[PDB]
Amino acid sequence: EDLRLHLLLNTSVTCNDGSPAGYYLKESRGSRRWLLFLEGGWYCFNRENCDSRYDTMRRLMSSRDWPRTRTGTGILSSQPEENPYWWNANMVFIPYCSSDVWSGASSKSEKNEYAFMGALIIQEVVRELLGRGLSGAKVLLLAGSSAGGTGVLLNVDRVAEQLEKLGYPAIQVRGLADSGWFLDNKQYRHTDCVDTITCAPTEAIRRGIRYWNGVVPERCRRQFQEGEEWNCFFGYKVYPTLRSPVFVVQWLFDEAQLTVDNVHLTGQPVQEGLRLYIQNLGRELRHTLKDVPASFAPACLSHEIIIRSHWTDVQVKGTSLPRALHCWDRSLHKTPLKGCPVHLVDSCPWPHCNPSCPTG
Ligand SMILES: *[C@@H]1O[C@H](CO)[C@@H](O)[C@H](O)[C@H]1NC(C)=O
Ligand SMILES: Cc1cc(C(=O)O)c(C)n1CC1CC1
Repeated sequence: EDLRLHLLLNTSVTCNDGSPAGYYLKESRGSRRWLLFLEGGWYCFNRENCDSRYDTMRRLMSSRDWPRTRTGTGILSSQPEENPYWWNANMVFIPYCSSDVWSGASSKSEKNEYAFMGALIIQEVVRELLGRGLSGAKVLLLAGSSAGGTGVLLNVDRVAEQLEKLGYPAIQVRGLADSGWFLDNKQYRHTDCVDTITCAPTEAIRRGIRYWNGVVPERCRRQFQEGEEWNCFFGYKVYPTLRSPVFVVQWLFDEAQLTVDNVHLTGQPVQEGLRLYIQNLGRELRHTLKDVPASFAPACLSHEIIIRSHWTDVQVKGTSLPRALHCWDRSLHKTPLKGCPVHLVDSCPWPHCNPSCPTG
């Protein structure tokens, strides 16, 4: 319990229910690296689904019940044993309380029951951190898992530009998107988009952006143009437009991807049709990562990675994620490094064909 809660001093930057948003902080004064981690936790795209999320997932919509401290785990750990990558860095955990994939900039009003301000939350956290040491940082790594991973892709360049416009050109802004690299593919079996689970990837974001007034990166916006900004929530479409360095971590068989595709791998037989579907999904994911030079994509069926305590255990081609991220750091001090790889994408075609996949 090393990270201390700070509620945002600008109380107009709010969680869904209007309570102040905020962040958890552990300073490391002998370090110029800052890690800002964006929590995940799905989203809600209408008043009905958000009302239900407020009833039984309230911490994802309100700061009123947040604990005063948080323990940093995984890449947020300060223990070298647990975090061989960035154990000495300044650590920031930003709770997800906007249900908007970190894309909203809409104040709650007489007209709107809920505020969706995820993008403004990130900007306001960054602004208040400047006075707490971030002003002297050498690297600001914006990281996130699941909806937070998509949040990284939607916000990393805005953070970069915010810091330039504020007068801090020296801070190198980078992104680490964990489990937020999704495919807008066809479902294995069609379900009507009623809720977050039974909703096709494409339909979910289309309703979402409208409901949150979601904003997306400018260059991507300008490619897909008006009405079609939902495209920018899918990594393989928004990533090529990003200016900042972004490392992508993505299971080939992400449980949340399989959920929105209406696939449930129990322990019972999988018939030819499901086998084909699952193998094609892994192949398409690989294809989208071919031109992402810094990436870690193991052939596993799993949910999320980088803040779990044993994130160090998985390897692709003999390299762990902490090592790959270290190599990525070195690559940014183009031409590949001897024995320090950064592009690590499994090629085998079925869940757990990588023996180091998390086991449960
Ligand atoms: C506080 O946040 C609100 C909400 O976006 C914004 O309109 C205002 O400019 C902010 N004030 C300061 C001083 O940053
Ligand atoms: C943007 C996002 C966050 C999550 C999540 O599980 O947090 C998922 C699945 N997406 C993709 C959306 C099309 C369905």
